[PDB]
Amino acid sequence: SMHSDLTFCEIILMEMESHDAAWPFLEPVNPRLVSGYRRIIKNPMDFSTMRHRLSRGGYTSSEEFAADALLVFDNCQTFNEDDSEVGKAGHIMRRFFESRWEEFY
Ligand SMILES: CC(=O)c1c(C)[nH]c(-c2csc(N3CCNCC3)n2)c1C1CCCC1
Ligand SMILES: CC(=O)c1c(C)[nH]c(-c2csc(N3CCNCC3)n2)c1C1CCCC1
Repeated sequence: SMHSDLTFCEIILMEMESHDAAWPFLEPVNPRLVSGYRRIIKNPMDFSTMRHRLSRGGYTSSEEFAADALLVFDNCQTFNEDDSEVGKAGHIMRRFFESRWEEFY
């Protein structure tokens, strides 16, 4: 299970999931809603997957957690146009994450 030293990451993830721009990223990108995603995106990532990995002890370090968060946003800017709703959401959430992270780093 998660080590207590990573509780600040747990909270950051919780706060990201509650964000108004979080809706595209709560669950894995859904093939029922869009085609060709995993054709392009080699390592999908989403907040639910991160939440379970963190809670079960699958992140040894905060940097691995941060790498998966940045992966959510990097995938988003890879697949989506910047002026699409999901693309704009990704830019918002990246700013939110980096501002939360810099309180600690
Ligand atoms: C391709 C992509 O990068 C997406 C991300 C990170 N997210 C969502 C997305 C859009 S709508 C939504 N959801 C609300 C309903 N319940 C399931 C989740 N996710 C997408 C696409 C799926 C449809 C078109 C955009
Ligand atoms: C329900 C669903 O599977 C969706 C798909 C295929 N696409 C969008 C989608 C793309 S953009 C957008 N919104 C802009 C206008 N009003 C607020 C929400 N919803 C959704 C929902 C997720 C919550 C909102 C609808």
